[PDB]
Amino acid sequence: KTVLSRGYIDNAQFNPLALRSNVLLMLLQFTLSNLKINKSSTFTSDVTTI
Amino acid sequence: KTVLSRGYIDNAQFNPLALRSNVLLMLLQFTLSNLKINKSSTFTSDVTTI
Repeated sequence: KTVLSRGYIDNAQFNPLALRSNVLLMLLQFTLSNLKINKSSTFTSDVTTI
Repeated sequence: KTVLSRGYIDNAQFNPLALRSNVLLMLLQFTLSNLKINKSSTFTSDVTTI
Protein backbone atom coordinates (compact mmCIF):
# COMPACT_ATOMS: atom_id res chain seq x y z
CA LYS A 1 0.00 0.00 0.00
CA THR A 2 2.84 2.37 -0.81
CA VAL A 3 1.02 4.37 -3.49
CA LEU A 4 -2.44 4.81 -4.99
CA SER A 5 -3.92 3.28 -1.86
CA ARG A 6 -3.89 5.97 0.85
CA GLY A 7 -7.50 7.12 0.89
CA TYR A 8 -8.89 5.09 -1.99
CA ILE A 9 -9.23 1.49 -0.77
CA ASP A 10 -10.30 -0.03 2.51
CA ASN A 11 -7.87 -0.97 5.26
CA ALA A 12 -8.57 -4.66 4.54
CA GLN A 13 -8.25 -4.54 0.73
CA PHE A 14 -5.47 -4.12 -1.79
CA ASN A 15 -5.67 -2.29 -5.09
CA PRO A 16 -5.54 -4.90 -7.88
CA LEU A 17 -5.14 -2.25 -10.59
CA ALA A 18 -1.92 -0.82 -9.12
CA LEU A 19 -0.24 -4.09 -8.20
CA ARG A 20 2.83 -3.70 -10.40
CA SER A 21 3.84 -0.33 -8.99
CA ASN A 22 3.42 -1.38 -5.37
CA VAL A 23 5.40 -4.57 -5.95
CA LEU A 24 8.16 -2.60 -7.64
CA LEU A 25 8.37 -0.15 -4.76
CA MET A 26 8.39 -2.97 -2.22
CA LEU A 27 11.29 -4.64 -4.00
CA LEU A 28 13.12 -1.31 -4.13
CA GLN A 29 12.84 -1.01 -0.36
CA PHE A 30 13.99 -4.62 -0.07
CA THR A 31 17.04 -3.76 -2.15
CA LEU A 32 17.93 -0.56 -0.31
CA SER A 33 17.62 -2.30 3.05
CA ASN A 34 20.46 -4.72 2.26
CA LEU A 35 23.09 -2.18 1.21
CA LYS A 36 25.72 -3.19 3.75
CA ILE A 37 29.25 -4.49 4.12
CA ASN A 38 29.58 -8.08 5.31
CA LYS A 39 32.17 -7.46 8.00
CA SER A 40 34.36 -10.21 9.40
CA SER A 41 34.26 -11.38 13.01
CA THR A 42 36.21 -13.50 15.48
CA PHE A 43 36.79 -16.98 14.10
CA THR A 44 37.65 -19.76 16.52
CA SER A 45 37.96 -23.52 16.73
CA ASP A 46 35.87 -25.84 18.88
CA VAL A 47 37.37 -28.40 21.25
CA THR A 48 34.06 -30.23 21.16
CA THR A 49 33.86 -33.74 19.73
CA ILE A 50 31.39 -32.51 17.09
CA LYS B 1 43.39 -29.58 32.77
CA THR B 2 46.47 -27.42 32.30
CA VAL B 3 45.30 -25.79 29.05
CA LEU B 4 42.26 -25.59 26.80
CA SER B 5 40.06 -26.96 29.56
CA ARG B 6 39.30 -24.28 32.15
CA GLY B 7 36.11 -22.30 31.74
CA TYR B 8 33.93 -24.99 30.19
CA ILE B 9 35.08 -28.36 31.51
CA ASP B 10 33.64 -29.82 34.69
CA ASN B 11 35.75 -30.67 37.73
CA ALA B 12 35.14 -34.38 37.21
CA GLN B 13 35.85 -34.37 33.46
CA PHE B 14 38.79 -34.20 31.10
CA ASN B 15 38.80 -33.49 27.39
CA PRO B 16 40.17 -36.37 25.28
CA LEU B 17 40.49 -34.10 22.25
CA ALA B 18 43.26 -32.09 23.95
CA LEU B 19 44.83 -35.04 25.75
CA ARG B 20 48.31 -35.05 24.24
CA SER B 21 48.99 -31.38 24.93
CA ASN B 22 47.89 -31.57 28.56
CA VAL B 23 49.90 -34.74 29.10
CA LEU B 24 52.93 -33.02 27.58
CA LEU B 25 52.62 -30.06 29.94
CA MET B 26 52.21 -32.33 32.95
CA LEU B 27 55.42 -34.11 32.01
CA LEU B 28 57.12 -30.75 31.54
CA GLN B 29 56.12 -29.72 35.05
CA PHE B 30 57.35 -33.08 36.32
CA THR B 31 60.70 -32.40 34.68
CA LEU B 32 61.01 -28.83 35.90
CA SER B 33 60.18 -29.91 39.45
CA ASN B 34 63.42 -31.90 39.66
CA LEU B 35 66.17 -29.60 38.36
CA LYS B 36 68.48 -29.61 41.36
CA ILE B 37 71.90 -30.83 42.43
CA ASN B 38 72.48 -34.04 44.39
CA LYS B 39 74.37 -32.71 47.38
CA SER B 40 76.42 -35.14 49.43
CA SER B 41 75.84 -35.48 53.16
CA THR B 42 77.66 -36.90 56.16
CA PHE B 43 78.30 -40.62 56.52
CA THR B 44 78.44 -43.24 59.25
CA SER B 45 80.19 -46.58 59.20
CA ASP B 46 77.82 -49.49 59.70
CA VAL B 47 78.35 -52.36 62.12
CA THR B 48 74.99 -54.10 61.64
CA THR B 49 75.27 -57.78 60.63
CA ILE B 50 75.94 -58.48 56.92
